[PDB]
Amino acid sequence: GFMEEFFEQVEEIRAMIDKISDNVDAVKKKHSDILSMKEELEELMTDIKRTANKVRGKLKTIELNIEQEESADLRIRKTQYSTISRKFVEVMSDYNTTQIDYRDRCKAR
Repeated sequence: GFMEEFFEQVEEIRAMIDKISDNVDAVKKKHSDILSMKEELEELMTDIKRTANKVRGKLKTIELNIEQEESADLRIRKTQYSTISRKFVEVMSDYNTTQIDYRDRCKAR
């Protein structure tokens, strides 16, 4: 039952990753309105830091199980580990922008 499980675990990292993406989207609007609540923002930003790290771990578990177990049910995992993993760096890149260099930057072309 290593493979039936490995999906339920992946679909967890998956729906976690949406919670965190759905989240950046509120720390996007909410943050803007401010620039033009103070608590609502610091809360959102903390889930995203934490819930990320949860995900960053459920990933090492996977990275590591694959690695040690190095088939066809394998070749699936290694793939999913990459997909999942990318959609993470995507949500986490997206966010890393939203904050640092202000929403709506006017700076030239």
